[PDB]
Amino acid sequence: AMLPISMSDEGDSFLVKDSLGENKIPKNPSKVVILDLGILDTFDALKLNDKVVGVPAKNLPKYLQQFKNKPSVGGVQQVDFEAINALKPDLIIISGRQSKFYDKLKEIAPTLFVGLDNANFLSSFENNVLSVAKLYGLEKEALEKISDIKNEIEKAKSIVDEDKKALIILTNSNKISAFGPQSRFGIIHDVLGINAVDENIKVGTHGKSINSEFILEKNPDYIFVVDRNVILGNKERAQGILDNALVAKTKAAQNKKIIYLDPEYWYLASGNGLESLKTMILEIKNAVK
Ligand SMILES: O=C(NCCCCCNC(=O)c1cccc(O)c1O)c1cccc(O)c1O
Ligand SMILES: [Fe+3]
Repeated sequence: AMLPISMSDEGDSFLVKDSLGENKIPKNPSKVVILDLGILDTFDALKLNDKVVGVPAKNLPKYLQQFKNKPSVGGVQQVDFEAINALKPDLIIISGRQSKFYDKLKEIAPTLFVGLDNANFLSSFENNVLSVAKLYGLEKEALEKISDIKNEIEKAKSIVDEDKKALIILTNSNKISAFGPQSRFGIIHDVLGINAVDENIKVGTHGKSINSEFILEKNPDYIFVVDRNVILGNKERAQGILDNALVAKTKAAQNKKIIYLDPEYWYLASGNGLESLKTMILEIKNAVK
């Protein structure tokens, strides 16, 4: 399991260790650059909008449009290091997309890593939210919002059909990639308990390459689709790629259970937010109930 965030109260600050290192972070930091879009939604959920100084506006989701008048620090995969420096942040919050630039960011300001653990989603999710909340004295508000999400999980689980199997795919340009348990989208199988049509899909960041013959041979009952074209600004769309004669023969296609999941939540936020995760849970529940 990934190392959790642990914190010591230092009066005016906390001394914080995460899997990438140690930082001293001020209490109530007033100028936070946020590069994980999930955590951006947690800031909103805890009414901390004014504490945000900079966001990756290249990849700012439609659901986070209230942050459209914050200064941009570029995109999640194209960080603007000069902009970050100019906003004089007290804290920079990053996840796995920026771990390779940890040292460079940390020369600028204290840099907190909030990656999710694909093997331990909920544990890491709670530790991320509670760590952030602790910085602001908001553990009570945060714990209530977690409890609400856990209650939504239970409700969702109780409607799942034990005799149906799902496949999770990512579409990119014309190409299709598969994801299963313990992947970046694994909450479908690991948290909500929908069975996997293929339990031996090897975990990788951008999935494992497949084609529509694979999808037909598996014949899943549900296909959950994540359209990375939307995120990249490509012209292609998953609807077009999957509207072929082999996919049409699946049970999923037949029962109108090809479900196009919003990739701003699933691919960008990755459920690493109080708002995003609740919305995502409801989107699965409403697709399969
Ligand atoms: O290290 C990563 N990517 C390196 C670049 C991959 C190749 C270029 N991709 C893009 O242009 C792109 C743009 C926006 C969001 C993304 O996630 C993208 O992959 C990475 C890490 C975790 C999650 C991801 O998803 C990542 O990518
Ligand atoms: Fe990516």
